[PDB]
Amino acid sequence: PINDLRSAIALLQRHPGHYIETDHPVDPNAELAGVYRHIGAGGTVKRPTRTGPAMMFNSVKGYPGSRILVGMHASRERAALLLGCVPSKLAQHVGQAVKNPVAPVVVPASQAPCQEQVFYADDPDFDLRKLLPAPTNTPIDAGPFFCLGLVLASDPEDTSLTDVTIHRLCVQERDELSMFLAAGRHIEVFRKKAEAAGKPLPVTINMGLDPAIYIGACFEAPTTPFGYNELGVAGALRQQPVELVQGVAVKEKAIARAEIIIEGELLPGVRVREDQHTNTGHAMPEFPGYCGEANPSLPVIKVKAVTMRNHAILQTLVGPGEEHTTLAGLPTEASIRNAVEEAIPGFLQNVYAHTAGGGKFLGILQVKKRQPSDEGRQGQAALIALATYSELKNIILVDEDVDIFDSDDILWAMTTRMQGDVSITTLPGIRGHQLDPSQSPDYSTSIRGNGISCKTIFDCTVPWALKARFERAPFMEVDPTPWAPELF
Amino acid sequence: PINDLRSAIALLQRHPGHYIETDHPVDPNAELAGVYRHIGAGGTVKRPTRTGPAMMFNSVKGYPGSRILVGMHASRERAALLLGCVPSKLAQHVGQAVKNPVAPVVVPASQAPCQEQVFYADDPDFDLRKLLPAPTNTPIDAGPFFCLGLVLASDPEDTSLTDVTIHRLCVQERDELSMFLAAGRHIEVFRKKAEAAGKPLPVTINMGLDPAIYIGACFEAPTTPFGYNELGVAGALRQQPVELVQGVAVKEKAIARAEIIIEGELLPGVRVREDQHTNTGHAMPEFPGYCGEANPSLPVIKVKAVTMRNHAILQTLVGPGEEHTTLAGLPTEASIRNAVEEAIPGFLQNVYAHTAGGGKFLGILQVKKRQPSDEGRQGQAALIALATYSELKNIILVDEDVDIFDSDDILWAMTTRMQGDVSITTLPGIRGHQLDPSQSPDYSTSIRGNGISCKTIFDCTVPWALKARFERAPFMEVDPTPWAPELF
Ligand SMILES: Cc1cc2c3c(c1C)C(C)(C)CC=[N+]3c1c([nH]c(=O)[nH]c1=O)N2C[C@H](O)[C@H](O)[C@H](O)COP(=O)(O)O
Ligand SMILES: Cc1cc2c3c(c1C)C(C)(C)CC=[N+]3c1c([nH]c(=O)[nH]c1=O)N2C[C@H](O)[C@H](O)[C@H](O)COP(=O)(O)O
Ligand SMILES: [Mn+2]
Ligand SMILES: [Mn+2]
Ligand code: NA
Ligand code: NA
Repeated sequence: PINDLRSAIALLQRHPGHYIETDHPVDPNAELAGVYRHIGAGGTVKRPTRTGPAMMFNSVKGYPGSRILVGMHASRERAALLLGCVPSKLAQHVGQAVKNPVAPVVVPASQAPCQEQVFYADDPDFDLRKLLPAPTNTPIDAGPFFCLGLVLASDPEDTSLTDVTIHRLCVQERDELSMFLAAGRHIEVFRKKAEAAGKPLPVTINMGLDPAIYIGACFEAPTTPFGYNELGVAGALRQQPVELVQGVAVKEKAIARAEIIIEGELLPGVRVREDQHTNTGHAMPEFPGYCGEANPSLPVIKVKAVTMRNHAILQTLVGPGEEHTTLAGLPTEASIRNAVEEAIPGFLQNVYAHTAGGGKFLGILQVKKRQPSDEGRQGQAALIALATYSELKNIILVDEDVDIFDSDDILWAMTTRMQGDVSITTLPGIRGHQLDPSQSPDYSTSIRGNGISCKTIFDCTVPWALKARFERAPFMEVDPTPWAPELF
Repeated sequence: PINDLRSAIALLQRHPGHYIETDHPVDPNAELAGVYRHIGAGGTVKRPTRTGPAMMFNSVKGYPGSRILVGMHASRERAALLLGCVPSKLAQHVGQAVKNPVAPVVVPASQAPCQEQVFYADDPDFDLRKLLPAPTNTPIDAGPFFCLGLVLASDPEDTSLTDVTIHRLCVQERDELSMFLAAGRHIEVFRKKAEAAGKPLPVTINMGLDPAIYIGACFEAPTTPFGYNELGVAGALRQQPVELVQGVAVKEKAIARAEIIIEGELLPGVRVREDQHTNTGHAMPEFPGYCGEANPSLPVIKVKAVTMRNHAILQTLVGPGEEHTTLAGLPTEASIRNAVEEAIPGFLQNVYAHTAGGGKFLGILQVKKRQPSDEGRQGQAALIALATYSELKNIILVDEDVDIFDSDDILWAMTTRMQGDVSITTLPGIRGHQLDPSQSPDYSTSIRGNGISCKTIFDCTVPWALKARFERAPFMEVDPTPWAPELF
């Protein structure tokens, strides 16, 4: 029974290949991410790279007693194990959880291991940059980063409305972090409201969590509208409410069984340049695989306290690579699957938020045409996907005999089940995502501004009338195990 | 306080222009529809036609004491009057209704005006064809029709789940009607379960109702999925549970305040050709404005009793014209508005399921670009509309300074705010609707079968960067009343 990060690690150690440790000292500045690039980053990371074990660095140069874990979610197979289902059924499993959330509950401090140690920021010797290692991804990052900082915040007009979101946080001072909030983010709604009143917004930053919590948090509207506390998704995944705890220094709740907690306040009026201390002009790598530019004006979090377990693990990521694919892609699949199943019951067999799009840009939809009237519904399913997840860019439609998690098999369907002047539909001028650098007026005259795209639907499903001609060569059903037991 | 059809009529008489009566004899065979075609049929009806008053024919040739009402819903303004809001806010008023239904409530027979007269079909002289004047729309109809028959059935395995749907009913014998159910209709799921067990399914047909009941019943999935009693959308429009009565001859409930009830059972194994007595080859006019073909195999309702008020009004429609536009269009609008508001809050201003598409084929979306990032979201709204209502064919996008209910102003936006090689996106091969005769491989080589279409998005919104050049010419704001008092 997993209810925190260390019960999750215990599970991975029962499945060898999924978790390793090392005691060889590593520099959290750039070197750590450089090592894991070769070992488990995966995703859109610059080659050479691969998926591998989640990796724990026990010896962190400059931070004795600290230990850093990366890659916990950097594998679809690892994610399915931690959630307790088969990887091919994640879309259905996560889809049902978001439809039936279990609300979190408050517990006293006695059942909050996150509060075994309390460090107040008003101590003259407190220094966030000395207390926790904040690893960087590239040598040209804006500064030390926390990349799995699950921020928890509430509406200042109604404290029953809580939202939880991962945002990148750069360590700027002994007691300040910069926080990037994209436009339209739900916590940003809370922040703009507090700043409009000239008041700070209390926040907790929760790091080192049950993988169900990180995954469950990464939903967006309309699947989780404004007001939907995404912690309910984790509660449904575990059939156990997430436990919240009162922070020690801010008027906001914290995740009781987290490893590390930073309590702080979003200051009104204050803005800071993300790379003020390095002037690299860059923030950190983004999920499409390119380096993001430093943000010139970010709100800052004034740290009030840091609150940890004993021998606490600092969990972060590298790439963000395959870890981002899992965190964003599983909700993307769940959101799409729920929408298509509601509109066209029984039609959609599966969906893959492909790692080549970081779990956001590329959707592979697996459909099964059961009757003549299903012809023409494959394009409807693509439209539903595009309408459900506006940050999608391209859709590839395939039949139930194509393995959507095998990119070779996807390209096969694009080769023998596609005619370029028949099967490709382009939709110009649709708002997409700022971090796709090809979504620029410089790339296409049909793009009026940054983050607008042509979106393309590749229909690689066999036309209904031709299905008897496109049967894949049938090989005899055998159990191969007796001829090579070692390989099974 | 409107609880039924007579109270609804009473309100219309307080608004001159919306209700008229005639004592000049009329033949319910073809001639009645021929007259109302000129008076208020509207919609896709072949010109000359118009919207006008709801019309009560008090002298029905061959049926003394009967009186036929048509056109009750054949006007958006009249529907707005009957529901108590302004016509521009029906999309929002009905949208909030479907998302807050109020379940119906059972009532004893002493409070059921529908049962003031009872005619059991086991009487030797009972003849449905002499008892009620079921009018025909065209001389080539399959036979006499009831076109506002709200059929009420339930799951034979779960009595708790009840569905209500308008279906065209053709009087075939003295105690029999045929009923057409399209593929995947929700009541068809109940009948197929009944027929597969060799059991009849008891049903009640409710005619002459509060307009709120007819309108709220015409929703479709995924807005009102399978298992959603459409009764209660009416309950939300009236803030009043509609009242039910236990049937006098079948194990099913009827709407207590209806004008006429027909109690019957869908018979297992039996099928009839819809035009068996006419051999015209046609059923009746469909909502796109063409003649539907006679269905060769339809289930049969065996009438067990007919139950009606004193001086019962037979309510039906003609065209189906604008009456269908209202019944189908306002659920269409509510569904699209709810979906876009969930996905892009504040962006969509209004939506019109245009009468030229019968309330189903043509969607006019009125958006307001508020900021640079709203450029590219107009196409996203169009995708959401097409994903939400799969029977849509075309989308026209316009700004908030275009009156989407004025077809001249729509064509204006298509003339000065569109370039043909920029603003038009075509999506070939998407399933649409069988009753669009242009959705045929004979019309286009990209159409693989009947009811598949190219779907087209006309972006007639001003590009964000150009909005200052497209301001409509402003006139001094005056009160014109003193210069033309009689014109109000
Ligand atoms: C998984 C993930 C999501 C990040 C993210 C990261 C990851 C790993 C980082 C740490 C690698 C770097 C950037 N992140 C940010 C972010 N959203 C945002 O506004 N600012 C961010 O800095 N997101 C996206 C955000 O978490 C998702 O879009 C949420 O679904 C938004 O939820 P909301 O609707 O509640 O606001
Ligand atoms: C408003 C309206 C809807 C008709 C209709 C008519 C009208 C006036 C008529 C009476 C003029 C002619 C045909 N009707 C039929 C029809 N659907 C159907 O399956 N058979 C029909 O005969 N419909 C469509 C159907 O009622 C709607 O699509 C419902 O939303 C379906 O509801 P459901 O999902 O619960 O089955
Ligand atoms: Mn949210
Ligand atoms: Mn229904
Ligand atoms: Na969130
Ligand atoms: Na229905």
